[PDB]
Amino acid sequence: STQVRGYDFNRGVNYRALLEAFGTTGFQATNFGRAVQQVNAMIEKKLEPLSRRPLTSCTIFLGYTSNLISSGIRETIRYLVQHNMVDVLVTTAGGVEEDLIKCLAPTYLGEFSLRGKELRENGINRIGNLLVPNENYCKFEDWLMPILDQMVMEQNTEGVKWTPSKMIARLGKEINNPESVYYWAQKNHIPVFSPALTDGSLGDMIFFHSYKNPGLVLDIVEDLRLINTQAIFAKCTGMIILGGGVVKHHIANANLMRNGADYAVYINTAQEFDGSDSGARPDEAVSWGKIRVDAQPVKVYADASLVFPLLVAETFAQKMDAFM
Amino acid sequence: STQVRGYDFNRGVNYRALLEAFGTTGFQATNFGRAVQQVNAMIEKKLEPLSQDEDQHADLTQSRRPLTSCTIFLGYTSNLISSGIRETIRYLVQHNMVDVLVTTAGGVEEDLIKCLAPTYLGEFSLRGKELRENGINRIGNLLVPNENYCKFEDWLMPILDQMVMEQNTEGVKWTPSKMIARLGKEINNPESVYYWAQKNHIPVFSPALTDGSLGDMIFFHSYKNPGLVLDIVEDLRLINTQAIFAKCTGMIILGGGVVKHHIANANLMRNGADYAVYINTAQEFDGSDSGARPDEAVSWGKIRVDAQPVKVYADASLVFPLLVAETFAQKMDAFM
Amino acid sequence: STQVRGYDFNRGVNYRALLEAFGTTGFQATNFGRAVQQVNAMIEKKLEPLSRRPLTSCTIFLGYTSNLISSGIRETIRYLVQHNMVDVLVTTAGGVEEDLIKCLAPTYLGEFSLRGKELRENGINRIGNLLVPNENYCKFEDWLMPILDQMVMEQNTEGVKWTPSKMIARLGKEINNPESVYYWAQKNHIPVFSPALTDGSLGDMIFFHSYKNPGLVLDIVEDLRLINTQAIFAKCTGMIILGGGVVKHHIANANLMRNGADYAVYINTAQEFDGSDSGARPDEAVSWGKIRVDAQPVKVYADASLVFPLLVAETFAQKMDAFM
Amino acid sequence: STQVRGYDFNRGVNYRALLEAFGTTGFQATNFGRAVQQVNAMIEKKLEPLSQDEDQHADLTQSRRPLTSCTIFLGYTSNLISSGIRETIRYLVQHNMVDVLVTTAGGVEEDLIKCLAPTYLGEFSLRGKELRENGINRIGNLLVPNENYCKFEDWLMPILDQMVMEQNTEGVKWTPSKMIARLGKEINNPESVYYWAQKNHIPVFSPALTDGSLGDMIFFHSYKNPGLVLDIVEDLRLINTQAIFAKCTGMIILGGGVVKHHIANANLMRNGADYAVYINTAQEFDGSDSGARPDEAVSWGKIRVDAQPVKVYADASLVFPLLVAETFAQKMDAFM
Ligand SMILES: NC(=O)c1ccc[n+]([C@@H]2O[C@H](COP(=O)([O-])OP(=O)(O)OC[C@H]3O[C@@H](n4cnc5c(N)ncnc54)[C@H](O)[C@@H]3O)[C@@H](O)[C@H]2O)c1
Ligand SMILES: NC(=O)c1ccc[n+]([C@@H]2O[C@H](COP(=O)([O-])OP(=O)(O)OC[C@H]3O[C@@H](n4cnc5c(N)ncnc54)[C@H](O)[C@@H]3O)[C@@H](O)[C@H]2O)c1
Ligand SMILES: NC(=O)c1ccc[n+]([C@@H]2O[C@H](COP(=O)([O-])OP(=O)(O)OC[C@H]3O[C@@H](n4cnc5c(N)ncnc54)[C@H](O)[C@@H]3O)[C@@H](O)[C@H]2O)c1
Ligand SMILES: NC(=O)c1ccc[n+]([C@@H]2O[C@H](COP(=O)([O-])OP(=O)(O)OC[C@H]3O[C@@H](n4cnc5c(N)ncnc54)[C@H](O)[C@@H]3O)[C@@H](O)[C@H]2O)c1
Ligand SMILES: NCCCCCCCNC(N)N
Ligand SMILES: NCCCCCCCNC(N)N
Ligand SMILES: NCCCCCCCNC(N)N
Ligand SMILES: NCCCCCCCNC(N)N
Repeated sequence: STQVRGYDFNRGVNYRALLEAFGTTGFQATNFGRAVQQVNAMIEKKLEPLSRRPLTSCTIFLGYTSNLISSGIRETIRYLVQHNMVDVLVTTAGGVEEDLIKCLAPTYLGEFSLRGKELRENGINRIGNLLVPNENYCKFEDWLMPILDQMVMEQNTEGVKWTPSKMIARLGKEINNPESVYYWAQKNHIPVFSPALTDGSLGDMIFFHSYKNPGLVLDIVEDLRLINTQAIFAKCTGMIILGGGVVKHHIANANLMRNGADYAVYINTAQEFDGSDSGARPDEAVSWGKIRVDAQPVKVYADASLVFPLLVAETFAQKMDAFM
Repeated sequence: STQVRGYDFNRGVNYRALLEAFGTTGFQATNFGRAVQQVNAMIEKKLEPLSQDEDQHADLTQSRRPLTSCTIFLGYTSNLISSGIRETIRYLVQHNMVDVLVTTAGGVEEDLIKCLAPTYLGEFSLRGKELRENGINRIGNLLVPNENYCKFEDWLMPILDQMVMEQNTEGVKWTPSKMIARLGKEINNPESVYYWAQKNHIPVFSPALTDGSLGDMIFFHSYKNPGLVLDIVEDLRLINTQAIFAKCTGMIILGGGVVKHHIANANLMRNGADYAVYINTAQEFDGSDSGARPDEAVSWGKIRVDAQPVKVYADASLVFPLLVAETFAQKMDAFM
Repeated sequence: STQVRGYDFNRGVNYRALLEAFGTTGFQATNFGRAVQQVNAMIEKKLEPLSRRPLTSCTIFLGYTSNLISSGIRETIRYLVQHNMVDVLVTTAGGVEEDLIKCLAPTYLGEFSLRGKELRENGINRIGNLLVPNENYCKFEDWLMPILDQMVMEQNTEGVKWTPSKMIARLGKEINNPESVYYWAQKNHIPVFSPALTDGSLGDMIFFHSYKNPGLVLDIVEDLRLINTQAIFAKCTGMIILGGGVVKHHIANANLMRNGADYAVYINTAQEFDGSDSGARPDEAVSWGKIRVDAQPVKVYADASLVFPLLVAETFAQKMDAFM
Repeated sequence: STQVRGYDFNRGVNYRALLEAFGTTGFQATNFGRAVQQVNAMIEKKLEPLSQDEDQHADLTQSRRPLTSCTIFLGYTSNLISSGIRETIRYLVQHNMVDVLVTTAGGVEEDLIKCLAPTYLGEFSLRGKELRENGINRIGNLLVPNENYCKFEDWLMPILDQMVMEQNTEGVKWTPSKMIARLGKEINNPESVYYWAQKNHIPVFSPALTDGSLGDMIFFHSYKNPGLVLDIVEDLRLINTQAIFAKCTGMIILGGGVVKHHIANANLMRNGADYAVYINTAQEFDGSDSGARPDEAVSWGKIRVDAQPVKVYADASLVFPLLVAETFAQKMDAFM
């Protein structure tokens, strides 16, 4: 029986102690504490001694919505991928393309209230309280077109059967920049799944390109086999899912194929009342077999832009020595 | 300047008057009233004849669906097909009231499965362990027996066999929309959304069609009968061309995610939708595309600067049937 | 085992049938259906044959946040009070004052996005997507001051011991206008509780008045006795609570005094994750004894401006004959 | 123009740098960074000396609390005292870092009760029937035993007897703030927020003080010892005068409801606060005062037009300790 107690600033400011105190603070602070414990359990299982990716004792799936790549959480995710701390990525199309675009031009801070008419008149696109100039996408187009030319050529003459994961690996290799999530993912043989890869600017570009160079095919069937087999052949699995939608369901349903994940942490701002998959508590997933009945899953109800860097500080970044 | 005033029940339960009074009630009631006006504007435009010039341009797609003065995109999250909103959507599709559907994979498969076995009412709080032990799957406060998916497997597997054979011997290049049309034709049931969609030449887009039970089945099927391809590139061309060659467009988007962005992004290709109504429970603060206001879409060119879009912040299970009652259902005579 | 099924518009548009179909539609539509059933159960219990208010077989407490009086839900609430359909009102201070102010000057439709600087420069105050001109409050001041003079005089010479409920009764009598909730409440001997009655424009006015005419006392202790005894001596109780905060807790805690309400319907947009009383599910209230263990309470997760008029249409307005 | 960039953990776990990087991370991380800046602006102003002219005007209240160049109002919902945020608030009050407190009744009583018995961790999903049967009360994912309130009754009843006697024999005119000061003096415990508040002459306002357990006790007490009066009118004068005679004001408001409006409305009386930070989980769509953006308050004159207020959309149990770490705790030396 753990008593409720907050951090006492009469101690001064020890940030480690402050973060530790979340566990006994209550409400979502307590859930954050539980999430730290669950992610540390995944890491410790992964470090136990026992696709071209070599198996470890715990396969960790990391999912995140596209806007988190628009955000500075791009840097957090890149760090985990760079150091081979997770095994599978799932993100929607924006989450792919904006990582690449950020190697060409930056995204800027703005405000949620900025009016669309005036932004559009000035060639600026709004993402929440962020701003992306039109020119960023012009640079993306210039960079991407010759790559898409090569991909079509390789498909039609070298027998390459493109899927989203294979395209994402290629784009990461091409961007050739260590600030990029997907550069690191391909270097470290971490596959990235994104079944609706056409839903975004990369889609726009594929679309425009296809009238100059028809023929590109992106198959989603083989990518389903690939993600599901990552779960089926795992010794243990953990799911860390930031946001909802496709990224959440796709990871959770892959884990249904092994009769459920062993560990699970959700950080999202959705709620159950609307019947949404996004908003479903981890315990809904237990009814399906996506999370094992004996698992102790955790959801933090919060914006991941606040919570994820703190979670990484207290988990993966603490075990940096073991990952090298 | 409009004064705030709610419906006065001293007048009795005059339902039409009650619904009209939402417009002057405030908060989301007022946004509902605005949504009714915006959808009625789409419908009024749709029923306007095409001039010679407009007909020429609108006829530049290869689809055999007859031309109207307003191409209406209807998007909905999968859970809304789990819900009774399935019946609302089916009605609109049955009577050619909308032109393009976008839904995620659950929103395809569960329409088909509901022709085989029903979904039941439950409660949000039911615990997963006991449900799993009794072979019941939870969708919010709804319940789907394991047996529903067994029936789906039995129905679907022979269709998947035919699809692979048609691919390999007849050169069929499958995409999600083509598969959804075929599944609708196969289910052959007037209670099905997708039966009516294919019958009425209304394309359905679902670029992550593998994300659900239909995916499970494709996956298992592929080990006995390998090589089925679902191309998403051709389907991107198809949805975007629906927007590009429209005289006007309206978007009616229930929920967020892929369904919302995919429709809105198609409309960027024509420099923006003329009309838009969002009904969703998302909020902007998290930076989500789901929670972005219509005015964010204006910055991108997905909604015209001159448009007067509306978002209703509510569960669509409450709002959508009311919206349809006051809009499409009022003009049903024109659609027959 | 009830099957999920929505209203079939091939029937045409029968609004009664459409509303009935919410029950089998799922998510919050199903909760709305359950709410209709629970409120009808309250009404039917109230109509069973057995403070100056005569007891009925079910005492119904109606609570609502202040903004719902800013809204057109003012008209919905007024109707119920006018016809003696509920027994006790609880609202916060705005919910009192704006009912009175609306008899003097209207509130207007606006938009949530309107900027504060320009509104303030034009003498307009924003309430969500509503607008209240400064002049409305000038009219309120002119109307209220001579009443406050009388109240002080009655306190100091006729021994009147003012409380929020007594003040609200008096203001209702004074406004003398059948569009007013509180005019009807006092006419029908329905008490109104508002322990923080100073938190709003009526507060501002009491504050300004007190420097011209010092002495007014508003006691909250006697009003606690009054509300709690409404619950203690009831044969049965029902709670209908629109929104959260003081209005929700105050009604629910009164019902703790009788060991719990027999029926309960919440309609609010709050969520549990933040630990808020506003967001607590009805089942939290069961742990306290505020709702009986054998009750079947219902929460609808929605804006009451949408849901409440529909609920009244299917419940109280259907039994209009029995209430006359 | 500031570029979006998150903290790079290749630099190691440098916590100060990690927290500073929230400002360029986007969404609510950026709003957190803005809140840190806004609170530090309040603190910097507070530590600025009062000029002769400013001192004269600021000294026009009867309170004996020493004058500062920025009067800081701290508001919090009751549940935040149920939580460990009680410790965060106590620290600020202990060291005279804020000037006026506003909380609802739970936020008073539970601070006192925590000196008598602890609150425990639980879970949101725990069912009410079984909790009730075991004499346990649920607050979100926290748990309070029945016995805690028995202990509160035993402690409080003799104090209520003294208060009634002082009213009737010494002419004491009780208000919520005066009662809260007395209860703080009586609890006589350095872990208590209200012990420190009364010691440091920080008034606490709670106009619905009867809405909770303290109310329960007053109610039961009144049948044995009738006639206790709690006047809310005098307390309105007292809070509003704190704003009217301030050189500058800042508002730090955790959660919504009475606590938020009461602080903001007091600041309308001086034509608006100079600085404001809201941390709450409410949204604007429902028309709620709780969910109104800071810019709504600008229309009323509760926040100055020239102010740059900030709302962080998050559970304060996560955000507030981080905010304090980066603001008040950094300047602790100046407050001693
Ligand atoms: N930058 C972009 O957002 C962007 C760019 C191009 C394309 N798109 C397209 O939009 C579509 C929908 O985007 P999506 O599926 O990535 O998610 P989304 O933005 O629709 O979010 C889905 C849900 O995830 C949760 N969520 C979102 N942001 C969160 C946060 N910061 N913290 C916690 N929870 C959060 C919310 O509850 C939200 O409703 C995708 O197909 C995507 O490719 C997005
Ligand atoms: N029945 C199912 O929900 C189901 C079944 C199988 C697969 N899936 C898969 O789950 C994935 C995610 O589902 P999704 O993208 O359809 O949406 P989702 O359920 O994740 O919801 C996305 C957002 O839409 C909004 N929303 C959801 N329900 C709403 C309602 N009733 N009213 C208003 N707004 C609402 C919410 O803000 C939510 O965060 C999809 O790829 C889908 O195929 C879902
Ligand atoms: N018009 C006004 O709102 C107004 C005017 C003057 C004073 N005030 C003061 O503001 C203070 C706080 O206001 P409050 O306590 O009345 O409530 P609030 O507006 O703080 O709302 C509390 C909670 O109730 C729920 N809620 C609000 N509106 C809702 C809706 N339309 N549908 C469903 N749920 C809803 C929300 O979850 C919200 O967080 C009060 O003391 C009041 O006197 C308000
Ligand atoms: N422990 C308790 O909660 C408790 C105990 C006894 C009595 N009560 C009574 O309940 C009534 C209502 O409580 P209240 O007015 O203190 O607020 P509340 O709990 O009703 O919350 C009001 C709004 O504040 C916001 N909020 C709540 N918790 C938050 C968090 N952790 N972070 C960010 N925002 C948050 C939410 O939007 C919420 O709707 C009061 O009169 C109080 O005395 C409460
Ligand atoms: N193998 C298919 C799994 C489908 C799970 C769908 C869960 C949807 N849950 C909500 N919409 N709440
Ligand atoms: N043509 C590409 C359009 C991409 C739009 C992405 C908008 C994302 N908005 C958020 N608030 N996430
Ligand atoms: N008789 C006093 C009852 C106090 C109940 C407080 C309940 C608070 N619940 C949350 N904050 N979730
Ligand atoms: N001096 C009286 C101020 C009253 C302000 C009320 C603002 C209510 N705002 C909402 N969004 N409810």
